[PDB]
Amino acid sequence: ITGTSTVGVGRGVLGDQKNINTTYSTYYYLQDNTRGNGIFTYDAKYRTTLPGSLWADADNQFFASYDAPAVDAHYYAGVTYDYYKNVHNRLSYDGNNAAIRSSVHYSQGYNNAFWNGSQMVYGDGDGQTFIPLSGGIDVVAHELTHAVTDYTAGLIYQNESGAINEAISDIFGTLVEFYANKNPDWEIGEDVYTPGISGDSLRSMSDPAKYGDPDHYSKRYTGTQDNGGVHINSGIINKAAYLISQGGTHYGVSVVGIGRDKLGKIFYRALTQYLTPTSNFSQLRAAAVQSATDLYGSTSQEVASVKQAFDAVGVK
Ligand SMILES: N[C@@H](CCCC[NH3+])C(=O)O
Ligand SMILES: [Ca+2]
Ligand SMILES: [Ca+2]
Ligand SMILES: [Ca+2]
Ligand SMILES: [Ca+2]
Ligand SMILES: [Zn+2]
Repeated sequence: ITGTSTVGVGRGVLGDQKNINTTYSTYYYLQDNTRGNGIFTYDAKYRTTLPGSLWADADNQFFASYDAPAVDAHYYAGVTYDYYKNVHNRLSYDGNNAAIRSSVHYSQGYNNAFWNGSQMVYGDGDGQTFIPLSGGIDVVAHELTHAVTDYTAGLIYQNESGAINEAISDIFGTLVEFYANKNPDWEIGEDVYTPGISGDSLRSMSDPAKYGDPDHYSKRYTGTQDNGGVHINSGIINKAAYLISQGGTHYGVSVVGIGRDKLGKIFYRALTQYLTPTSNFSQLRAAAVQSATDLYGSTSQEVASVKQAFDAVGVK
């Protein structure tokens, strides 16, 4: 909508207060004009029609329980925008400041979130498996990262290319969580998963096997569930990324860590310069090796660490 830029205040899913960028024209709308062509947050009103209505509020205060998922979808889309812009010099998901659109209150009891090709979509959860999923910065950034992958490598959402697509979203979702730096970790979705259970998460990058996901290529899933295991086999790449950043010894193979910033630079360059829609895990290794070579030199520690990490997870 056309209007004047304003700053509202609200509470997110976990009860934390934050300022949000709004637009005033009769109502205050969840429209942030300060980032590219805008960040726009919508109310799906417990239905499945998308996007629903641009979120309108009478007073620019967003403290109602119903408001919380909207607050966080909006705010964490902004943080994600800022990460890509400030860290990778990327302007929105398409690199040309495309508008970022999110809908909250999708369906009833919906225990998921997704990128639908055009926008982000968040369920409220059923209150047992999940609380509203926009409460997780890693979740928000994971979903927005699918848009980045759509516009870049375009990894096909099936089998190995699909597992890479998922891993890229877990890697950058995690790096955005570290960027914001509020109790960051190498786990996915802990802030919105199972409110009744402390200390769990949907997936772990540091130990994928804690939630039954493979941590070595020899344990890969080759069945048909989950588009050929895209959320399962992602653990193999997630583990490699974790090892590249943090180091460790895994099935007897030692990896010298090079840290998160370098992990992000290597994988951002791989994603945007070398991966293609059909890339498999072996091709990801080559892309990461070439990217690290470009950035740091062929005999560098960074290249050595990329190679050791993929060796450690069985990807040649
Ligand atoms: N995002 C994952 C996990 C959701 C958990 C199941 N409700 C998937 O779509 O497979
Ligand atoms: Ca209000
Ligand atoms: Ca965390
Ligand atoms: Ca996390
Ligand atoms: Ca939990
Ligand atoms: Zn995903």
